[PDB]
Amino acid sequence: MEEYYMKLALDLAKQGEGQTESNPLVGAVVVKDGQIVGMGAHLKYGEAHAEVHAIHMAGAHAEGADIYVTLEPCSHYGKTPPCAELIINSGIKRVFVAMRDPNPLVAGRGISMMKEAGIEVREGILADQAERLNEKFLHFMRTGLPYVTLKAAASLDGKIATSTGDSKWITSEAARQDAQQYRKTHQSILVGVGTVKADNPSLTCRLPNVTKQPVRVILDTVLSIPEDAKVICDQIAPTWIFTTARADEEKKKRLSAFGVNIFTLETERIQIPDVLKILAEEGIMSVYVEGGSAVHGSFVKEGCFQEIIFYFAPKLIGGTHAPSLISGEGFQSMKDVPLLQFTDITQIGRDIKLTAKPT
Amino acid sequence: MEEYYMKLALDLAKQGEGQTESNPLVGAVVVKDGQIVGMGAHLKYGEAHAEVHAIHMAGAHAEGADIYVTLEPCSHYGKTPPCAELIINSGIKRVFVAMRDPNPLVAGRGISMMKEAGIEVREGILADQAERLNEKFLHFMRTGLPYVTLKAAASLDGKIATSTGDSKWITSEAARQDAQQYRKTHQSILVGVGTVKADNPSLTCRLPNVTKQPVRVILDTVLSIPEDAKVICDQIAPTWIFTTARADEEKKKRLSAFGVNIFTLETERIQIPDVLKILAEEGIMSVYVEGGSAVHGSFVKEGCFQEIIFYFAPKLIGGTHAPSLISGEGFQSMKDVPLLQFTDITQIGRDIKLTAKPT
Amino acid sequence: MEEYYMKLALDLAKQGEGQTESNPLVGAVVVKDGQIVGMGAHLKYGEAHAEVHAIHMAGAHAEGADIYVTLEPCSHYGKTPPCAELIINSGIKRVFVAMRDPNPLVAGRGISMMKEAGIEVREGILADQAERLNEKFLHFMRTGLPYVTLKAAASLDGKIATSTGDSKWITSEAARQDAQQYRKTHQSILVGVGTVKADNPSLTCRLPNVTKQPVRVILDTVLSIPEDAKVICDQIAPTWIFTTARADEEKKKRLSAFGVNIFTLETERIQIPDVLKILAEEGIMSVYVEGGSAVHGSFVKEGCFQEIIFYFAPKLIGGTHAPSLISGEGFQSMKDVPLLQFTDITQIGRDIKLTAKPT
Amino acid sequence: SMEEYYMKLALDLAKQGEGQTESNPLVGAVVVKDGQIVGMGAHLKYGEAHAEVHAIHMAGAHAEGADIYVTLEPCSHYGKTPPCAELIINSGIKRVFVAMRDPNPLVAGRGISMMKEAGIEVREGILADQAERLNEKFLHFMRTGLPYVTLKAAASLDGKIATSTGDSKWITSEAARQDAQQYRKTHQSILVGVGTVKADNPSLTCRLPNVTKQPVRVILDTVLSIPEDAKVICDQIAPTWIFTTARADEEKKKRLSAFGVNIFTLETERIQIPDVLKILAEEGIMSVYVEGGSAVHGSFVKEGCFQEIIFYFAPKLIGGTHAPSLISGEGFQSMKDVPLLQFTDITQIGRDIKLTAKPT
Ligand SMILES: [Zn+2]
Ligand SMILES: [Zn+2]
Ligand SMILES: [Zn+2]
Ligand SMILES: [Zn+2]
Repeated sequence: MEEYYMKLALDLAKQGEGQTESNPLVGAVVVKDGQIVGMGAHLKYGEAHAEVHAIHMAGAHAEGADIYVTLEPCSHYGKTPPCAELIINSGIKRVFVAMRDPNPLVAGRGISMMKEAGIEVREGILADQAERLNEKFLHFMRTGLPYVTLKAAASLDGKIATSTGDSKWITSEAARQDAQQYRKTHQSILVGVGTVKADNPSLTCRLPNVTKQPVRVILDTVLSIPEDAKVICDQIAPTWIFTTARADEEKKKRLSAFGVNIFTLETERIQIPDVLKILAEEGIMSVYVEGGSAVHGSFVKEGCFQEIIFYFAPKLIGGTHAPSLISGEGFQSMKDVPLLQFTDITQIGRDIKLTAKPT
Repeated sequence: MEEYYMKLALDLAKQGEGQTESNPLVGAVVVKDGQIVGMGAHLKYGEAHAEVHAIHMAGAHAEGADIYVTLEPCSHYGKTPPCAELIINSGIKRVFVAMRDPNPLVAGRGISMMKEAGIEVREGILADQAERLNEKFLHFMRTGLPYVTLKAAASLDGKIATSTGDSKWITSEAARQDAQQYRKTHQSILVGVGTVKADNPSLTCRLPNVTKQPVRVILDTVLSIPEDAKVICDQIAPTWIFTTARADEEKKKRLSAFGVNIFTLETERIQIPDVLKILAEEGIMSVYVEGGSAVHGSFVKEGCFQEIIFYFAPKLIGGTHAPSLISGEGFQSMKDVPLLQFTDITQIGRDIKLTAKPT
Repeated sequence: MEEYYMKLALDLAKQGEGQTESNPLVGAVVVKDGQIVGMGAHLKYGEAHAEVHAIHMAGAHAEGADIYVTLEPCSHYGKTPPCAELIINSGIKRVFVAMRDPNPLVAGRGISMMKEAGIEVREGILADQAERLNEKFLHFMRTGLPYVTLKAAASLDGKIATSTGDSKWITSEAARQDAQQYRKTHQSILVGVGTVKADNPSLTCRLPNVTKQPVRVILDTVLSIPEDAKVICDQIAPTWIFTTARADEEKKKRLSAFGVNIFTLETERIQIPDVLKILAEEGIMSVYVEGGSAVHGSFVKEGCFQEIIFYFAPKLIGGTHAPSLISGEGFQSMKDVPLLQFTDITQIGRDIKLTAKPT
Repeated sequence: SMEEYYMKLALDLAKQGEGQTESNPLVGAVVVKDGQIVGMGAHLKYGEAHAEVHAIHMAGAHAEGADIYVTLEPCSHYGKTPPCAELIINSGIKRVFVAMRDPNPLVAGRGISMMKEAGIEVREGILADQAERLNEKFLHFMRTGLPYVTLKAAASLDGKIATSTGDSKWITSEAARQDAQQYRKTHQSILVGVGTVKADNPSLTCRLPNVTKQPVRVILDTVLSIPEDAKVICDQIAPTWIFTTARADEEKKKRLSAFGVNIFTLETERIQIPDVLKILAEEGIMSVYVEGGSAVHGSFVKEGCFQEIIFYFAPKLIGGTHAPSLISGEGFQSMKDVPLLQFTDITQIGRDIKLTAKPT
């Protein structure tokens, strides 16, 4: 029954998905005498928290009630009093919290704050789900780096194109539509300039109700990207580029005029660790990296990914010179190759989608 | 009811799986006045036929009864009256054959012999399930070529080793064992010399009572196979090598005196269709190809395979110069890449096993 | 998409489940620029409607937004502005109504108030689920008659006690426990006096979640009820008795003193249809009929029931003279017995619970 | 797991005899040598070879040093040919896997001892539950000297068999009627009171596609009220036994027996069910499908003579005091004396729900 309410809490949180920007999804339910008197979710960025909505709806009923929150109630004093304080003042006598704040400086602070007012606090109810709920945000807050998903499509023998660079019909429309879901769950989409030169993709989210568009991140060492590429001309989504000092100043000017934001790194080669750090500083908590065997090569090599999703088509492309899924340096001994764990196997249309994660 | 009995015949037939050597599995059910009176199956190589068991069991009831057979009764008047005849001298009024004999030469001789004696023969019953029953054997008879299965193990990104050649266990123990099952359902095992010198394998069917070791076939362009390797020596299983005219006469003679059957090809490179033709001449109905990125490439480019089985580990190897699954020429244009069809997906331990087939 | 939003409103609606008692369950979700900005449900009797909670949570985002509502917004003027008014006063652009207010008069009057304000009203979105959400309330408003549920317990052979009146162990504590639930989802509990004179029940919901005891209705033609019965003295809940002119005058007086409500029908025998009409006029929207095989017999003969619930135990009583499930007259010819339809057949403990509905 | 696999096969082979073995139990057997199946057999015909004989013959010399799986204990008695336990010993079989022992407590384990005496390893219990399921009725009769009894009836949701005027026209569906006909095939007899014979004058014959040797028709009488008019009498379609008593007209007793109709006479004015079943259990009958008469069903119930209850409920309410109920007659006066049963199955058929229950 404690789970029944916490589950309601989790379902409520889900209604805010993609309306909170970088803020976590949170659900709150106020139960008084066995009756649901208030429900809340965090629906808009920089706007009221779930507890604020749930408490207000509860009105006088908050007095003596219990409240279930999927994430520890904030405890810092900003423009308005913190939710833990809001709870204290409303008269709630018991609080059920799924999980603690991910920040080490904050964790337990709200909890203790409320206990210190008489309120009884039980923790852990449906933690796993509370976890999956804000998985990207959670990882971002705990490490300070965006959650990275690498994705690629290949033939059954591991090729992403023939020896002539032909990749027409390697993935079915069904697989492409299924992959399109990640363009909605990540804040940015990333590829190397090679993908732009070969495929000239828009890299946009074209799903049903596609409101916001993710930031398009291109890795372009020498700034050799075609000035007429969709990513530079369609204005559909923000476009950011990472180059080095070898980039041409006049070209940067022309592109900035197109609204492209350019980040010039101080190294001679682009370091994925550098770009991930700069994206986090910009508030990008997630990256859908979908292209360039070499780009995928660096992320793997550096160990900078949390999820790897490969789509395999029932086809065999020959190839000594056909390009494989992951290129670059790679690991030399089977003893140094990290072990992943298949997290999922799904058939989409005639293709098979395999998803795996580290450790 | 019609299909019911034939289904029983089929279930009986399967009980002979792996015990009949090169002979086909067959089931027979005698039904009299609406009651099952006889049942039979081919259980052992060179022994009684399904019809022979069923007729005996049914004894006196055999007269005026129906008989359901999964495969057209034998016709040759060899050193014992054939089953078609045995069905006849027994008083059986009606025969239900599921399919005709695969040998385009005899196909129908049985049906006719019987019909040309008063017997009512009706074919087609569950012919579909009967095709499944003897898949490999039927392909052999229908095409005159051995049924081929390609098998390989690889990382999730399609490498069969690191850029160092380190094959040091990509796939898990559990996956190798599942793979062993095939050395048991194929009359031969094939690999290029490359595999011989790198693993000096036994290529033996090291599972329970095999009661027969498969032929070990090796593709050796120049006959550079080491004369100390297990396949040459160890006298455990027959070992056939295919080579070209670059082979040394004395090496060819030497190894021949050790029981090694050497076949010489008058072409510059070994041509897969030729190797498959010669093997069918020698009576080999199926071959399990498991070694060589290049050998697998030849079978794929030539379209010479009936089944492909890939085991993917939860690992990423990387490196542009790491050997991929299928090497060699391969297809240059995606419009020429044949569409296959996933047939099965089974997780084996921490590894995934994908199996697929043509058209 | 409207589907999704209307579904959300339904799930939010359920959350009020048995907490609004008389009031129906309504869910409200306000959408602005493809984003959910408001969610509401009717949570307590006499309190804020669903639309109110939703609109308040939406705040300024309500302007030019859409809103989904499981039930036509009220137009009730007086103690507060009707929700139909709050909707336009908030600047809502379009409203989606799942179904209209079943109250004959009020039907369409809410849609109109809004339509004449410029609001584009669209209806019928998921009218199916929204129909089952308030099954009893709907029926009561559409027909003017309380929703009726008949409930009984019996042995597998259909007897309700032995031929000596013993019914000590018919159904299990679990069935009797599952039965209790219905004592809370109905505004009233109805029984003949036979039940009171036989068992002298309290007819109260014992379940630890009550805060509003249902009306205890006793059909007592000649007013023979034991004056000292719990139903008259315990005064834990309202007790309404239906009699006729054959009731002793002084006795009715002594009973009313205890605060019991006595209705004197004008017919010489109690007519179910009349009792139901009167119960409706008094506000009672639903009645749970537990006792009297004869009372059940009358409800069934008149066709005055929306649902039938029988608990069957794995026992056989037998007995020509043992009492059956349905007493009274009964139908003379099979051609005249109405056909019901099984709606649910779930096992409760060692017993089987069968539920059926008319036509 | 491999062992269970072979016993599974043995059980599936046994089912192929489901058709005609008459009173003989259904048995299966498979012989395996060095990991290969070499012999399969089942009891296919009443009076003919046992599953073991078939399997052992089929195995030939492979029997030597082999294993054999049998769903039932190999017979050990001496008749016209040697018993299977003997055949197994003589063929050189090394070990036997027996699902369950023989039913007849007078024969139970005798075969096991014989083989064990010859040094054959006997492992028991593999898939015993299923073997139990396989010959459940036979298994009951052998173990109780009594016929397996199934009671079946159809009624309204409120447990009525007809309205207060006797009309029972559209009581249960055609599907349920159809599903009810199946049982006339798994039972050797169909029991019904004279009340029924005169009521609808039924054939009580099995129509399901494929039926050999029709089931014995048993009528529970008293005053030999059965109208010579038709059906079970001058409808020579199968046996029609009749249990009667004293007040049985002397003239007609033979006037009927003149066809092929049997006529048992009991020394009581009350046809006592337990007596009837014992007679049947004597005449080789092993199962009875009682379907007619609420009083008839009541008799069996009070007496506690049933292993299965199958009631069909139609979504209808007939109501009415005086409307006939499912089970009539004596019955139990105290609830403490009502046997607790157990529901074993809830199947929906057409618009009707079919409930089956079994004792404790
Ligand atoms: Zn907060
Ligand atoms: Zn043959
Ligand atoms: Zn309202
Ligand atoms: Zn025997």
